[PDB]
Amino acid sequence: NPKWERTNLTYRIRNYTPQLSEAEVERAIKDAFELWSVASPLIFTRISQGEADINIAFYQRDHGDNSPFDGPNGILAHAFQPGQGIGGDAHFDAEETWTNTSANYNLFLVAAHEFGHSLGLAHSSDPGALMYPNYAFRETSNYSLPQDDIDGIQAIYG
Ligand SMILES: CC(C)C[C@H](C(=O)NO)C(=O)N[C@@H](CC(=O)O)C(=O)NCc1ccccc1
Ligand SMILES: [Ca+2]
Ligand SMILES: [Ca+2]
Ligand SMILES: [Zn+2]
Ligand SMILES: [Zn+2]
Repeated sequence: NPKWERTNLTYRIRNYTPQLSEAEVERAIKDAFELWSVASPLIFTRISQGEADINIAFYQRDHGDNSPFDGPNGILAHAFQPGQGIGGDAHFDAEETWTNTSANYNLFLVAAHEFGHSLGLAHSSDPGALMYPNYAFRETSNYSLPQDDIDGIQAIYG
């Protein structure tokens, strides 16, 4: 079971999507990390350049990691489990319609999901869990981590 042996982790948004403003992209990512932060001992710090533990980027089709995106819809994003280098990093399919709304696909929800993987969780079979394999929109204002996911991170760290 890979896990980070450190609690203050850094992240870097290497690039953006034109769909949303840069403040909106940064807010989606910030709040997505807060979710896990309030149920665990992890603290996330944003760096603007440099080698962060978790890199966040928007890429298209082939992007040098042997797991290419597939265009609009289908696979939305992917993350790597805790570890060195590529470990912990998260990529979003630049070919998607990324939103701030109920319209497909909400960057905050997808981000929150990916970060679970970046922290070491696997997919849940509970349809109400964030770590459930398929995307579903849920209200995001005042969003809080479903109980199955809390169980999940707590079982890893504490
Ligand atoms: C390539 C594998 C790793 C699948 C990938 C994934 O789980 N990202 O971690 C993914 O793109 N899953 C899609 C599945 C789909 O087409 O619906 C998804 O919606 N991921 C994001 C998601 C899942 C559950 C809740 C919120 C967001
Ligand atoms: Ca896709
Ligand atoms: Ca990394
Ligand atoms: Zn990738
Ligand atoms: Zn997933």
